[PDB]
Amino acid sequence: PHELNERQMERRKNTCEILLSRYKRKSFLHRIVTGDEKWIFFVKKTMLCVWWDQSGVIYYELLKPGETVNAARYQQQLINLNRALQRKRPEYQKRQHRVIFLHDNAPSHTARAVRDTLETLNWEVLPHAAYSPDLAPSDYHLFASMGHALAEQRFDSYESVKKWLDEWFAAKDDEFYWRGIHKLPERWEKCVASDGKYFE
Ligand SMILES: Cc1nnc(C(=O)NC(C)(C)c2nc(C(=O)NCc3ccc(F)cc3)c(O)c(=O)n2C)o1
Ligand SMILES: [Mn+2]
Ligand SMILES: [Mn+2]
Repeated sequence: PHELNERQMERRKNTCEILLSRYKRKSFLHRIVTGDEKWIFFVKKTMLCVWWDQSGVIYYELLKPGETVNAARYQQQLINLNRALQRKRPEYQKRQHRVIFLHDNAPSHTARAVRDTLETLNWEVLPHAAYSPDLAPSDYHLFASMGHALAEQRFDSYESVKKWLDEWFAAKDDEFYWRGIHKLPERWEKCVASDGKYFE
């Protein structure tokens, strides 16, 4: 979409080198939990806030129409996400494993109270470059598939959106979610080979 400047390409390329070199030393893809926000329009619009891993959607919220994510809201979301994670992913209840968290750096995602919450949860937060939805599984995989399916829908209500999302998420095979995460290394490689430009 955007015309990347030098600082932006540098940061993309450097981030991807770091993630890729880590990956080659010891793959960590199975420990990533990732998420992002997207507007869904009906009749007005509601923000979908969703988090997922290679096994499926862990937790989501659909905010009241017009409502936005601010710092306080994101902090509570992360807390609620962690409760869902304990219930749905045993490997993490048992603290056999540490969560690796991939989200973008929207201001609410980096505010002081949110940084504190992440420190306390003690999730590892992966680096992520500005203007890089091609590096964010929610964008290049989850919402890319969703957007096509949404384009046919004309939702009557907030309830219709929620129903549709429950159904849609659940109809995807485990393989869909796994592919979206495990696409990361190829994309990190492409980005390093483009010196940080966008790529096909
Ligand atoms: C940086 C920066 N500035 N604009 C952007 C950007 O990438 N915008 C566009 C609209 C492309 C975009 N954005 C977000 C997103 O969250 N943007 C909020 C945000 C703003 C600043 C910041 F540092 C990080 C995040 C998406 O999720 C997304 O899918 N897209 C497509 O990146
Ligand atoms: Mn975003
Ligand atoms: Mn996005």
